[PDB]
Amino acid sequence: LEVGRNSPYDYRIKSVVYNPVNVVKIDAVAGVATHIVVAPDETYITHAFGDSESRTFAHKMNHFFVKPKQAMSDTNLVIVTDKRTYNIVLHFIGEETKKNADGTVSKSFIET
Amino acid sequence: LEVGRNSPYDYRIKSVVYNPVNVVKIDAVAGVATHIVVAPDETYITHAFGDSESRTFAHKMNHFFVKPKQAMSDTNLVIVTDKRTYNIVLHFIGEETKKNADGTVSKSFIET
Amino acid sequence: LEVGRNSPYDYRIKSVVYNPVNVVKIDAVAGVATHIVVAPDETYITHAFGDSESRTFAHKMNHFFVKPKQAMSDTNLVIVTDKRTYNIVLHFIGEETKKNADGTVSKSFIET
Amino acid sequence: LEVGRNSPYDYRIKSVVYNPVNVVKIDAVAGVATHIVVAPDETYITHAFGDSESRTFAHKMNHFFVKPKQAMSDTNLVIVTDKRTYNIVLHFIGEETKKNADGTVSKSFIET
Amino acid sequence: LEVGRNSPYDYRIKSVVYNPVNVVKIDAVAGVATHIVVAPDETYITHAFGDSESRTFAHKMNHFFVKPKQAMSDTNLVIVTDKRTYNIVLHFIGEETKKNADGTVSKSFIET
Amino acid sequence: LEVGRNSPYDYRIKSVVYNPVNVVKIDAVAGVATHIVVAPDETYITHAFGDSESRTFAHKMNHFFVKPKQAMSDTNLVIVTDKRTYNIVLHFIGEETKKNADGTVSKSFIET
Amino acid sequence: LEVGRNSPYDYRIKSVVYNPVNVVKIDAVAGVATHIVVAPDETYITHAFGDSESRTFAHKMNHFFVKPKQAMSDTNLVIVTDKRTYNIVLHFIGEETKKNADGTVSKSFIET
Amino acid sequence: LEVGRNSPYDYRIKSVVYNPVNVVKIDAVAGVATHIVVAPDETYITHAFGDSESRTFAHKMNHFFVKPKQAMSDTNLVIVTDKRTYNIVLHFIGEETKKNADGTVSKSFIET
Amino acid sequence: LEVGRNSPYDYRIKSVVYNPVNVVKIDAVAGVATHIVVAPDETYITHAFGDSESRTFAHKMNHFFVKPKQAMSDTNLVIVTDKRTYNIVLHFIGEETKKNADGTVSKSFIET
Amino acid sequence: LEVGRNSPYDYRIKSVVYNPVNVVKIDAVAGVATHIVVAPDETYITHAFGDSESRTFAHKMNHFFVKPKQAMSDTNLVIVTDKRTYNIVLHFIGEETKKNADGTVSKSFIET
Amino acid sequence: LEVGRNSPYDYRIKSVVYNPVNVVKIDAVAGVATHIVVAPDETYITHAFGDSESRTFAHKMNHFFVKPKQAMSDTNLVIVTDKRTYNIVLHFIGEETKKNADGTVSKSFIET
Amino acid sequence: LEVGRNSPYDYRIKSVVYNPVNVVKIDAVAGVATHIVVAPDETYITHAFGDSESRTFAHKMNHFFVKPKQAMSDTNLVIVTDKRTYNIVLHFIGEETKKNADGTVSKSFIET
Amino acid sequence: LEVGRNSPYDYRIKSVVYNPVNVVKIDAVAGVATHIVVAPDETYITHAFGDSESRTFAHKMNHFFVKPKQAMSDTNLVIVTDKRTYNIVLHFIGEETKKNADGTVSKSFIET
Amino acid sequence: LEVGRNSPYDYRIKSVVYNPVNVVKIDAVAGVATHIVVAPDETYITHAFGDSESRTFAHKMNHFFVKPKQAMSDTNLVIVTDKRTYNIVLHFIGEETKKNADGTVSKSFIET
Repeated sequence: LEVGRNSPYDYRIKSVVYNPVNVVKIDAVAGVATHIVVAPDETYITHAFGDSESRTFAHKMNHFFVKPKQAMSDTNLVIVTDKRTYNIVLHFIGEETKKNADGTVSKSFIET
Repeated sequence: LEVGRNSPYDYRIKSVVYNPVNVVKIDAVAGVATHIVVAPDETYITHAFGDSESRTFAHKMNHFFVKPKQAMSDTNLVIVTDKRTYNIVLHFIGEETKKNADGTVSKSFIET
Repeated sequence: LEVGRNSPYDYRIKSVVYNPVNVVKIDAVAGVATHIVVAPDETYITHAFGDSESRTFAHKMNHFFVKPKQAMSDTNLVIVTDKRTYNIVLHFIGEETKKNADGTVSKSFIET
Repeated sequence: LEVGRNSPYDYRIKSVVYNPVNVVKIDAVAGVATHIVVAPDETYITHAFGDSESRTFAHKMNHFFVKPKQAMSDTNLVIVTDKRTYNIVLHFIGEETKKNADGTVSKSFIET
Repeated sequence: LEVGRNSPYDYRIKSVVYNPVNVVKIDAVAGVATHIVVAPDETYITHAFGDSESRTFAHKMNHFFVKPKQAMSDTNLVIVTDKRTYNIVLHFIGEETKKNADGTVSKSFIET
Repeated sequence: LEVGRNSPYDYRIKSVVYNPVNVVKIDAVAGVATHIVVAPDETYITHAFGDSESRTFAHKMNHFFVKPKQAMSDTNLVIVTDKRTYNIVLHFIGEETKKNADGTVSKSFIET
Repeated sequence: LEVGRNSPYDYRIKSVVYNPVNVVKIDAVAGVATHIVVAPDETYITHAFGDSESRTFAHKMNHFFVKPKQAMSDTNLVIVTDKRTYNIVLHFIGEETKKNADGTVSKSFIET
Repeated sequence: LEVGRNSPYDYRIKSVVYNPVNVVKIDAVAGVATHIVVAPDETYITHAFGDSESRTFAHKMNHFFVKPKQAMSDTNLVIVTDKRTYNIVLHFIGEETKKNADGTVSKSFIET
Repeated sequence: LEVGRNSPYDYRIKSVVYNPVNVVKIDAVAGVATHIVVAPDETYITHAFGDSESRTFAHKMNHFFVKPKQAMSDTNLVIVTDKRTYNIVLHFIGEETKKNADGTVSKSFIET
Repeated sequence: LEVGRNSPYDYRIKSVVYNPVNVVKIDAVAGVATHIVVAPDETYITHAFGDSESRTFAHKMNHFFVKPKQAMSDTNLVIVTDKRTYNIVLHFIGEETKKNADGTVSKSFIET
Repeated sequence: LEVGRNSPYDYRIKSVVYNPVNVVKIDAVAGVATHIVVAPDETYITHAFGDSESRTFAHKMNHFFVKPKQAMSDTNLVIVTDKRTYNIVLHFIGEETKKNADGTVSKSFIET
Repeated sequence: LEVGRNSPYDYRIKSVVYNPVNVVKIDAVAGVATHIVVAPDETYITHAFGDSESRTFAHKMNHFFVKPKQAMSDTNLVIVTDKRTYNIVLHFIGEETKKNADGTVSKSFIET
Repeated sequence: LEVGRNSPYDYRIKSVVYNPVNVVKIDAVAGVATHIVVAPDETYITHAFGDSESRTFAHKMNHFFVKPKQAMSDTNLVIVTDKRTYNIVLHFIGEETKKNADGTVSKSFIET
Repeated sequence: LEVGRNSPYDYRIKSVVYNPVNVVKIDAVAGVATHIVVAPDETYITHAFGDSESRTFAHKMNHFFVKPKQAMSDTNLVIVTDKRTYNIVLHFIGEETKKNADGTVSKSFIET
């Protein structure tokens, strides 16, 4: 939506539709105060993800993973957010009867 | 009604009748603070649907589904609201003795 | 009475008698904050009917039904209020010893 | 008395005697906030009758009945108040030892 | 006494003696806020009688009865107060040992 | 004493002695807020007598009796107070050991 | 003492000695708020006597008795106070051991 | 002492010694608010004596006794105080062990 | 000391020594608010003596005794204080172990 | 020390040493609010002695003893304080283990 | 991020990407109020590490280790922060199911 | 120290060293509010000694002893303080394990 | 860091690196309000060490030891802080599992 | 340190190093509000020592001992503080495991 999403959505909206640049599909298991993830390069300001406070640590490339695992369920929360370029593919299917996490996303993210 | 419906109806009204553009038939199992869905392209502002906080996640087309399932009952809450164009067909028949959900709608939605 | 009836009657009054245009016979099982139904085309503002919050959903014609069923009794609360033209025929006979619902109405309704 | 009687009488008074036009004999089982019935054509403002909130519903003629039945007793509360012309004949004899309802009235009522 | 007696007497007084016009003998079983009965033609303002709230209902003549019966005792409370002319004859003898109701009155009453 | 005695005496005083006109002998069983009885013709203002609220009712002459009976004892409380002329003869002998009621009075009373 | 004695004495004093005119010997069983008895002709203001509220009632002459009897004892409280002329003879001997009532008085009393 | 002694002594003092005129020997059983007895002729103001409220009643001469008897003991409290001339002889011997009442007085008293 | 001693001593002091005129030896059993006894001729102001309120009563001479007896012990409290001339001889020996009353005094007292 | 010692010492001090005139040796069993004894001739102001309120009473000479005895012990508290000249010899030896009273004094005392 | 990170992250962000100079990878088991570690040379201000308050003590080189060990788990918290140059290699794998500590970092750090 | 020591020391100090004149060695068992002893000749102001309120009483010479004995122990508290010249020798050895009283003093004391 | 460290570190920081002059390695078991130790020569202000309040007492050289021993463990807390020159070598290894005290320091310290 | 140390140290500091004049080594068992001991010659102000309130009493020389013994342990607290010259040698070794008292001092002290 805006630069910094800064939003609990509350849930999905009038996602300001775009070309894939500014807006990214931040969604996947989320909630844990993520203003926006991706953009801007200025302070989102920052997010926790996975409704946890774990996140991956090794560096993939320049841009490099993070991956809170939420529950025991499949919780491949990635946010390769370095602030270089940026590729991540989320999916989600936890407690099968959930608040539909099923659909999965991918994020592109140029800052440039 | 208005641009942003912004309304709990309270229930159906003097729906400002139209050609199918601005006003859409948002109805179906609803309640969970949906100001308006569809229009405007400006902030409705946003809705939850299904009286839940689930919603579909895969992307259908540009404009792409969302589908909170309310109860266990037939709860095909769709709102393909991308903000491209827009096609969705709702129906509803849950707890058969309900607050008549029976009648079902369809939404058109050009923003253009 | 006025444009927007806006009234709990309290009960029937000096119904401003008319030709069938402005004033309509809103009556039938009612109570659930119906200001006026029918007219105006401007905000009545809106009504619930049937002392419920059910109402019919399919679209009859342009102008199209709504029908809260109040109790289990015969509760054919119709308000075909679209805001096109408008035809509905109410009747009422619930708990036979009631607050006389027996007499039944019909509503005409041109906005034009 | 006045235009709008607007009165709990408290009980019968110096009924401003007339020709049968303005003042009508509103009396019969009453109490339930009837300001005046009949006249004026302007807001009485309105009455309940029968110390109930039932009233007849079918339309007799233009001017047309209403008839709260008070108790189980003979309670032919009519007020054919349309605001056309107007004919009604009340009588009353409920719990035989009552607050004398025995005497019965008739109402004329031209607005013209 | 005055135009509108407007008085609980408290009990009988210096009844402003007259010719039978203005002052009438209102007395008989009374108490229930009768300002004055009879005169004036302007607002007494009004009375209940019989220490009840019953009163006769049929119309005798133009001027026409009212008759709260107080107790079971002989309680011929008449006030034929129409505001035409006016004839009534009260008497009283209830609980024989009472607050002497024995003596009985008659009321004349021209308004003219 | 004064025009309107207006007094609980407290008990007998310097009765302003007279010719029998203005001052009358109001005494006999009394107490029940009698300002003055008799004079003036203007508002005494009024009395109850007999320490009761009974009083005679028939009309003797123009001026005409009233007679609260106090107790069961001999309680011939008369006050023929019409405001014409005026004759009454009181006596008193109740509970023989009383607050001496024994002595009895007579009242004259011209207003003229 | 003064015109109106107006006094509880408290008890006997410097009785302003006189010729028998103004001051009278009011004494005898007393107490019950007697300002002065006798004089003046203006408001004493008034007395009760006998520490009671009985007093004689018949009229002796113009000036005429009053006689509260105090107790059962000899209590010939006279005050022939009319406000004509005036003769009374008191004596007193009640509960023989009393607050000496023994001595007895006489009152003269010209107003003239 | 002064004109009106006006004093509880508290007890005997610097009795302003005199010739027997102004000051008198008021003493004897006393206490009961006697300002002064005797003089002046103006308001002492007054005394009770005998620590009682009895006092003699017959008239001796012009000036004439009063005699509260205090206790059962010898209590010849005299105060012949008329306000003519004046002779009295007190003595005292009550409860033999008392607050010495033994010594006895006499009072002269010219006002002249 | 001063004119009016006016003092509880507290106890004996710098008795302003004199010739026997002004200051007198007031002492003996004392305490009961004696300001000064003897002098002045103006208000001491007055004393009680003997820590009692008894005092002698007969008149000795012009100047004449008073004699509260304090306890049962020898308590010849004299104060012949008339305010003529003045002779008294006190002594004291009560409860033999006392607050030494033993020593005894004499008082002279000219006022002249 | 000063004129009026006026002091609880608190205990012995820098006794302003002298010739025996002004300062005297007041000491011996003392305490009972003795400001100073002896001097001045003006108000010490006064003392009690002996921690009692006994003191001798006879007159020795002009200047003359006083002698509170404190306890049962040897308590020859003398203060011959007249305010003439003045001789006294104190000693002290009470409860042998005391607050050393042993040492004894003598007082001279000219006022002159 | 900034000079002094001064931040609880809250968790990893839009790490202002760099060349390895200013920003360092402070991460590893942390939390214990570390504003920033490394840079600036001005007051970070300072950190605790290891969520403890242990840290290594020997000096490695100029720049020299510190190493809080957090738990019993592998907790090689190094911060060779001298403020010379600076080399440290962290890794982390404690309670294997943790908040992913797995990924490990290295810090470069020139101040120059 | 100062003129009037006026001090609880608190304990020994920078005793302003002297020739033996002004400062004296006041010490020995002390405490009981001794400002200074000895000097000045002006108000120390005064001391108690011996932590008692005993002190010697006889007069040695002009300057003359005082000697509170503190406990049962050897407590030769002397202060020959007259304010002439002055010689005293204290020593102290009470409860052998004390707050060292052992060392003993001597006081010289010229005022001159 | 600063002149007076004045700091609880909180723990080790951006130790302002130096030549060994100003900053010293104060560390070793510490905590007990040591602002800085060593420098400055002006008020650190001062330290306790060893988290105790013991410290060595003999004088080594000019500059001379102090050595609180903390626990029973090896606690060679030295601070030879005289403020001459200055040599001390700390080490630490107490409760082997501690908050790493293991690493040990040495302090140089010229003030010059 | 300063003239008057005036300090609880808190413990040993940046003892302002000196030649042995001003600063002295006050230390040894101390605590009991010693501002400074030794210097200045002006008010330290004063000390207690030994954490007691004993101190030696005999005079050694001009300058002369004082010696609170603290506990039962070896507690040779000397402070020969006269304020002449001054020599004292402290040592300390009480409860062997103490807050190191072991090291012992010596004090020089010229005031000159």
